[PDB]
Amino acid sequence: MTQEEVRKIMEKLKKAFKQGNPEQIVSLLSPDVRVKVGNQEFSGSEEAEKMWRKLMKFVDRVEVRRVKVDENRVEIEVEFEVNGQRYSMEFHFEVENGKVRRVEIRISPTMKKLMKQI
Repeated sequence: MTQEEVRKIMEKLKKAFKQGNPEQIVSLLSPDVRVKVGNQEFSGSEEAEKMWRKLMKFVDRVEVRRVKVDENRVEIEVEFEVNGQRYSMEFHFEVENGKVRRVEIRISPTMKKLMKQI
């Protein structure tokens, strides 16, 4: 995969987060996208859509702080507002064939308790 293509997906991802629209994200996901959140792993674009829709509907606002691109891997640092508080979580994407094959969501310790509700 070409870095220009990898950068293209990254822009759409950042656009998807900024818009706050779930529809843009699902189109980017592979049918068999593997999602890792801490010690828990699951797969499927349908099962993924559930938590992403639950997450973005939960948060009042969502903002992209930092973006990193290395080979086919794209890191997007995302900030949001919950309970009058700013918190962040990192989205580590593995991108293949114009879609996202694998996503790892690393979440901050302070943001690690209320998030069992996702």
